[PDB]
Amino acid sequence: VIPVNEITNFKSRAEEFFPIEWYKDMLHHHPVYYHEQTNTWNVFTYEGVKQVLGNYEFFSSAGPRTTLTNLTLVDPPDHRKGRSLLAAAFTPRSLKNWEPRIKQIAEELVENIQDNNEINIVEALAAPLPSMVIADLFGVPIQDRAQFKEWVDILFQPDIELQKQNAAKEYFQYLYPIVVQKRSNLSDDIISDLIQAEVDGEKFTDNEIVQVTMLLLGAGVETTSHAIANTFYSLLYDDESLYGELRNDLELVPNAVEEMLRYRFHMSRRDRTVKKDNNLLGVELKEGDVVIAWMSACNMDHRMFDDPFSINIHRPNNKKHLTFGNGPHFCLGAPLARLEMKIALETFVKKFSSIEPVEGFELEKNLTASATGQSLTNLPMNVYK
Amino acid sequence: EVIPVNEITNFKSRAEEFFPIEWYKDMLHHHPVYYHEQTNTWNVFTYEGVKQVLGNYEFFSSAGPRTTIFPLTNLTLVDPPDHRKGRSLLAAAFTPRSLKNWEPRIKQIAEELVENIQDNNEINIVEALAAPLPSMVIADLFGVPIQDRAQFKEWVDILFQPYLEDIELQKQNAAKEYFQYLYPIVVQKRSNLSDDIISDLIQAEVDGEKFTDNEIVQVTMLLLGAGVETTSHAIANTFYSLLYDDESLYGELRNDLELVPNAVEEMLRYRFHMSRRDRTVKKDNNLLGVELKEGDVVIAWMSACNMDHRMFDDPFSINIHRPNNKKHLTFGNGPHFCLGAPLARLEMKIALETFVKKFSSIEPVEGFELEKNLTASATGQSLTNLPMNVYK
Ligand code: HEM
Ligand code: HEM
Repeated sequence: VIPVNEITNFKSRAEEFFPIEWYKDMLHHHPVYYHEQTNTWNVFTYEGVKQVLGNYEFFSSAGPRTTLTNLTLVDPPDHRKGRSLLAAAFTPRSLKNWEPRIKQIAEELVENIQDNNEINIVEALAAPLPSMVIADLFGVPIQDRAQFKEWVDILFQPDIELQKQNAAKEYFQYLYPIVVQKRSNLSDDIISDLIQAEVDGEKFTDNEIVQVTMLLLGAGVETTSHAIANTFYSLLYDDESLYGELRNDLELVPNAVEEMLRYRFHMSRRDRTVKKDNNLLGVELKEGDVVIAWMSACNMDHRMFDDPFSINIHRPNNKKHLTFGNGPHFCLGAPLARLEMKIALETFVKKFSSIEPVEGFELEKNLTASATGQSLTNLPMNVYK
Repeated sequence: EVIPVNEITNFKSRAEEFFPIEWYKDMLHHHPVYYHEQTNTWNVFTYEGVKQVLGNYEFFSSAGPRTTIFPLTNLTLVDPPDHRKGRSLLAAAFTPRSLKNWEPRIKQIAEELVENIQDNNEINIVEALAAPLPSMVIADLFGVPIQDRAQFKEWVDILFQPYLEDIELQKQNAAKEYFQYLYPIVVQKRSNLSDDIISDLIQAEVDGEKFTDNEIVQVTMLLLGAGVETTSHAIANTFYSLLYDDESLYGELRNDLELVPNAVEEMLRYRFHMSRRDRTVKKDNNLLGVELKEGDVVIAWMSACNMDHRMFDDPFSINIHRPNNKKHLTFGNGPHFCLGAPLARLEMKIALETFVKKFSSIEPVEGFELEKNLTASATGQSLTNLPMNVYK
């Protein structure tokens, strides 16, 4: 495993939460940057990251160093089978029917919020929504969602390591009978979709489906909670006028969501192992070289995004950011995350006329380590009707 | 505002700086264009990149507040919109005619030095040939009277030959004595045009303008600083390579004397370290693969780009038969290309031919330590002495 912390070498939690100064330095002085201590190549330009992520002919996901069942360590010469099987659960049809179910879960969370005093938007919406939503789309029976939610909070929400292997044991032992039941009772959920999915005649087995669900929870529960929490932090400490714009016209939420993914999702970075000699990045890369594509950095590249260090929900090409990746490994749950963010934002802005930060908030005292870097543990705010 | 290049390299021994082959490898492979935060400089190591920086005057200027060194008279800090006048005036002294007439005069000086070397006994080719030859040669082409060359040689040894505090006052006294001595000579030569560099600088005219007596003396001081020490360095490194690199090279040169030009050109590619010139960015561009803004300083490492496998096949090995050895960038590129390049090539060839023609073989000395015989210089580290045994 690659210790990415040595490449950045931050000396504070708040800097890692929004590494805007490091992004500037690396975009300006080290577009392609070899790090001697980790033996890794680091790319920050939009064109460079797009090459690394998309061009599978030269950059492989299968590699010793990392930062039909596991489609994240496989390349297109075999990736299509696992990709197509998993894509059958995320068709435009399923996404269309998930809007009222996700919208309904968000109503309970927003209707529960009353002002009176300061609220914690992380515990009240940012953290519970992805967990409650993914339990719904999995088809977990309603009477077990509490226990399911508890496992997900231990696994993917920030001795601790022994508590996690007991959660993994309980998860696999509980969900395997569920997958067996659903094969004889096809409902309208993801597990039922993974069962009947067929590619090249092959299908998933019961044991393979349980692993796949564990891959989806790890891929779109914490990252979605992070994006929702950062969206509210930006609505509080970045552009003050943005909230009033969203409430004047609710139709601007999709643009606001897409701009939060470009500007306020840190940090985004995936590795690729070089499979063929080339100088496609401006340096001579040999086979076996590890290249880290920094996407949260390339979303600030002025060669692609005009005025990149400012928030602008009217920038016409905000959707071409690389927070969801590029190429064959493009995020399969990207439309779901976009729907979750829009619904959580729409339902919130429709209720409250204005929001205001809290007096004594210190960013450094409310951050914890996470997969992307640093995540808000809580986010106090005052809300008004 | 001079740039301390030592912080970019940050060597931990003199021997590494004398032949930084491992550092070149890392930078060619991992940092082709390398921004250094402590000096705020861009560093280029690729052959194609260095050729852009050195040659493309439209974007890279020699006139710049920051320089890596320390009108019509100093043509090295000026750009083509004005560089042409000083260049042409100085070029009138280095025509193909003068170079042809300098061969017998340089050949005679090398004979004086080689017959003096004497047969058996270990010799120091730095004291015996590498150091004295460029000083004696440049005095001849300057037209310095024969009875005054001894004092002239001493001034050059203090100013441009490496070796507590007395040095800085000893050097400013040498420059003072130099300018006071040479000004009457230039006045005399205006009425006695001979066949030397000072006579050519007198009769030189560009755009109708000419040099004045005070301006010509400045120019001669620029030539001594530009082609006396660097040439001594190249000759000394050639003999070090003949001793510790390719053992078979000396016997090959003696079988066929016509290979000396190839040997000379390969020593300039392989064993001249370190070469580096600065350029200040005059226009926003991405011609090197990075976003360069106006006012940025770019250092073109030429001794490094001579090891670029994209241009020279098998670049880390000595090969005097490589067909493109002459495309190295040790003499620069573009409008500021070294004006004394044919002279330096002639001096190296003549010093090498005259030596191998006399001695059948050379052998290094038992207890030579490279680290104990190096001193600081303009290019990095220079040999103070180099013992060798000569035979036949
Ligand atoms: C803010 C939310 C999200 C972000 C930033 C995000 C980010 C990413 C990125 C960058 C990739 C590509 C990795 C690479 O190219 O190597 C990816 C892949 C993937 N994502 Fe997401 N994701 C999010 C939400 C979700 C959700 C809600 C799901 C729901 C299932 C999901 C499931 C997946 C899967 C299965 C893959 C692997 C697809 C493949 O490798 O072919 N993600 N994600
Ligand atoms: C091994 C021998 C030599 C080497 C490596 C060498 C190297 C160089 C280089 C690289 C430049 C260009 C620097 C730039 O682009 O800014 C230069 C310029 C110059 N050199 Fe040499 N040189 C050598 C010998 C000589 C000799 C023997 C003379 C005799 C007068 C000489 C006189 C000059 C002059 C006048 C310039 C100015 C050219 C201009 O600015 O247009 N050099 N030298």
